Amino acid sequence: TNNLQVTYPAPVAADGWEYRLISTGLTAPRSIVFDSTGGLLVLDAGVGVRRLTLQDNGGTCLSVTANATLIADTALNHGLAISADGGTIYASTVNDVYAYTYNEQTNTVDPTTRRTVVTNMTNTDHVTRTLLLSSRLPNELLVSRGSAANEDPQARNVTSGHSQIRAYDISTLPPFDFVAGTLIGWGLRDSVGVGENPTNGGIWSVENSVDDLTREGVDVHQDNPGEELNFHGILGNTANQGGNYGYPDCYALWSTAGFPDLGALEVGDQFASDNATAGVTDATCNTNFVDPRLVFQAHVSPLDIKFNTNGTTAYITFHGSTDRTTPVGYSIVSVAFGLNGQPTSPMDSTTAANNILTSPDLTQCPDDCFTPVGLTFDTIGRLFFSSDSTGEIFVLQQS
Ligand SMILES: *[C@@H]1O[C@H](CO)[C@@H](O[C@@H]2O[C@H](CO)[C@@H](O)[C@H](O)[C@H]2NC(C)=O)[C@H](O)[C@H]1NC(C)=O
Ligand SMILES: *[C@@H]1O[C@H](CO)[C@@H](O[C@@H]2O[C@H](CO)[C@@H](O)[C@H](O)[C@H]2NC(C)=O)[C@H](O)[C@H]1NC(C)=O
Ligand SMILES: *[C@@H]1O[C@H](CO)[C@@H](O[C@@H]2O[C@H](CO)[C@@H](O)[C@H](O)[C@H]2NC(C)=O)[C@H](O)[C@H]1NC(C)=O
Ligand SMILES: *[C@@H]1O[C@H](CO)[C@@H](O)[C@H](O)[C@H]1NC(C)=O
Ligand SMILES: [Ca+2]
Repeated sequence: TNNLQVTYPAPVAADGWEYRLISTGLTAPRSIVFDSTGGLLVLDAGVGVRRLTLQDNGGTCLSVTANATLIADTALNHGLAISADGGTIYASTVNDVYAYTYNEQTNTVDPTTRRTVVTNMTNTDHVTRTLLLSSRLPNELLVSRGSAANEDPQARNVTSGHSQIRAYDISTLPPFDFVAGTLIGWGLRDSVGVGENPTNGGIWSVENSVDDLTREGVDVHQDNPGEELNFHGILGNTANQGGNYGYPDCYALWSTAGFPDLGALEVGDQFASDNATAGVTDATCNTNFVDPRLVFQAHVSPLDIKFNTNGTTAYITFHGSTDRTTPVGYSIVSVAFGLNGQPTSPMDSTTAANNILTSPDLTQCPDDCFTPVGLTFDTIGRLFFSSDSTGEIFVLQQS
C-alpha cells in the first residue's frame, strides 16, 4: 500500500533470499518483538515502545498502516521482551528493567501498572541492557550489561555487576538487585546479543570485544581481537555456565598474520591482554577463562542472535566497524548449528559466518549503509530486523 525505498545503495541479498523495507522514519529502532495480535513492538531508543500495525499480503508484502506509542519513556534505550501469554512487556533503561501490564484487547499500556523487576545496573559507556525471556523456562528473564570503559577494571570484580549476563526468576516476584540474579557469564565486555537455541535450550551470546588492541605494545587493532560467539550452557543447570569469558584480561585471536608471540595460539584461542592484571599470562587465559565457541572478523560489532524454529540456523546482526581503515560488518549473517545444539564449524574457523544481506560497498559505510541491530521471527518464520542509524524495519525471507 505504501512505496518505501532505501536512501543508500541497497543491501545485497544472498541467492534464495528476498527482503522489503516495511517501515521508515523511526528515531533509532533497537529490539523488536511481535505481540499476540500481530503487531510489531519496536524499542525506539529515545522515544519508548512503539507498536506498528501491519497489513500482510503474504511473503515480503507487508505494510505499516498505523503506529502508536505504547510506552513513552526517553530513557528506554535497547532491551525489550514480551511474556509468552502476551500480557507483560519488559523494557530497560541504563539502570532498571521495568515490567508493564499490556492490554492486548485495546493495545494499550496503563503507565500506573509499571513495576521495577531488576535495578542498580547503571554505569558509563556501555549503557544497553538486553532482555531475553526464555522459551523453555518462560519465567526466566536474562539481562546483559556491558563495561564502564573500553578497558574497565571493575569487570575484574564479579560483584560490581559490570560486563556480565544475569538470569532472574520473575515468577518469584521490591526488584532484584542486578548481582542477585544467577550468573550466566562474566568477563563479557558488551555481549548485547543473547539468544536461546530451541534444539536443547542452550544459551548463546555475541561479543563486542576490545578496541585499540595492542600485542607486546604493537598495534594489532585492525584485525584483532575477533568478535565472539560464547556458549553459557542450559538455563537452570550449572554445566558450561557462570564462568569468566576473559574480559578484560584475555581476548580471542582472529588473525594470526603478524601477531607477535603467536606460539601455539590458533584462531579462537584467547591470549593475555597487554594490560592484563599483574601475573596473568597466556597460560592463565588457557586454564582459568572460557574461550568462545566461534570467532568472527574483528569489529563487525554483533548486536543480536536469533535461532530458527528447527535450531539448524542462527542469524546474527553485524552492526559494523567504526575505527577500522576499511569498514567491516554492516550485514546480516547466518551460522549453521548441528543436532547437539552446537555450531557445525570448528572453533578455529574463519568462515563460519555465511552472508545473508550485505552492504554492496563497505567503503561507503556507515554513512550510506544500513546498521542492523535487532532481529525477530514471526509465527511463520519470516525474519524482521531493525537498522537504528537509518530508522528502518525490514522483512527478510527465503524466496
Ligand atoms: C506514524 O504515524 C504518524 C501519524 O500518521 C506519522 O506522522 C506523519 O508522517 C508523515 C510523513 O510520513 C507526515 O506527512 C504527517 O504530517 C505526519 N502526521 C502527523 C499527524 O504527525 C509518522 O510518520 C508515522 N511513523 C511511523 C514510523 O510509521
Ligand atoms: C567489588 O565491587 C563490590 C560491589 O558491591 C564492592 O563492594 C562495595 O565496596 C564499596 C567500597 O569499598 C563499599 O562502600 C560497599 O559497602 C561494598 N558493597 C558491598 C555489597 O559490600 C567491592 O569493594 C569491590 N571490590 C572487591 C569486592 O573486590
Ligand atoms: C592497553 O592499555 C593502554 C593504555 O595506555 C592502551 O594504549 C593506548 O592506546 C591508544 C591507541 O588507540 C593511544 O592513543 C593511547 O595514547 C594509549 N595509551 C594512553 C591512553 O596513554 C592500549 O590500547 C591497551 N591495549 C589493549 C586494549 O589491548
Ligand atoms: C542497589 O544497591 C544499593 C547499594 O548501593 C542497595 O542498598 C540496594 O539494595 C540495591 N537494590 C535493591 C533494590 O536491593
Ligand atoms: Ca572472550
